[PDB]
Amino acid sequence: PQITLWQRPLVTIKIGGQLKEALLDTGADDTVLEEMSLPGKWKPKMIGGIGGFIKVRQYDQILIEICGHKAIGTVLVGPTPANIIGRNLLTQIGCTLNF
Amino acid sequence: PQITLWQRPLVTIKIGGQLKEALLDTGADDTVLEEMSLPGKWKPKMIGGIGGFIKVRQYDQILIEICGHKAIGTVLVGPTPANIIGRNLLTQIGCTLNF
Ligand SMILES: CC(C)[C@H](NC(=O)N(C)Cc1ccccn1)C(=O)N[C@@H](Cc1ccccc1)[C@H](O)[C@@H](O)[C@H](CC1CCCCC1)NC(=O)[C@@H](NC(=O)N(C)Cc1ccccn1)C(C)C
Repeated sequence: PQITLWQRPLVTIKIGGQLKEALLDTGADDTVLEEMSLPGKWKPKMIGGIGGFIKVRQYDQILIEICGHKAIGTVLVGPTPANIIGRNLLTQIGCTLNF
Repeated sequence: PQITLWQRPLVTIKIGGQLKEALLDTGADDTVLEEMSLPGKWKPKMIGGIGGFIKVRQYDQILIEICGHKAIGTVLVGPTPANIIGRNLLTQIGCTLNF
């Protein structure tokens, strides 16, 4: 679908058998989700943002279904104020910017 | 133009008579630029993001030309790690997400 930006570009995703709303974020290199229950091994990692850095858990090869499109990639889980779908997954669902 | 997301969606903008490169960021409500010289009155504001918050100067009714498209709006200036063009301006240049 085509999405205008008068409102936050939120979509529904299913990951780890759970449903969540996430922001389609072209400015983010990575995908980071709020604290949630995911299975498997993970490594410690630090990512930066507008106000500094936060520590998160890195899960690789995680399956995510974004607005009906499946994608597998790295997902970070930590103290983010909102669920963000970054470019590593946006490219997989064929998301583009147009103007 | 149409922009895929395998690389950061950077565009050239002209603001305050200066040329800068900025990120088309669908996840940002606001537009924030690294410290720069802008004329006029401004109001101290506080914005948040990953990592916490930063203090910025708020300039309203600022003329900005993004990749050839003119737009007038609020622009925040402060210790941001990168120039961000948020939805407040993306809507003005008719930018949409597609997938
Ligand atoms: C998630 C992070 C992994 C990501 N960091 C990176 O990708 N980096 C460091 C590599 C890099 C380097 C250079 C250029 C691009 N990328 C990030 O935080 N990306 C934000 C943009 C950014 C990029 C680089 C430095 C600083 C900032 C992200 O893409 C923005 O869209 C971000 C999303 C926001 C949503 C919920 C609250 C935390 C994260 N927007 C902002 O930080 C923005 N904040 C808001 O818009 N807020 C707080 C309102 C809001 C609430 C809820 C939903 C949407 N907006 C600031 C005013 C700039």
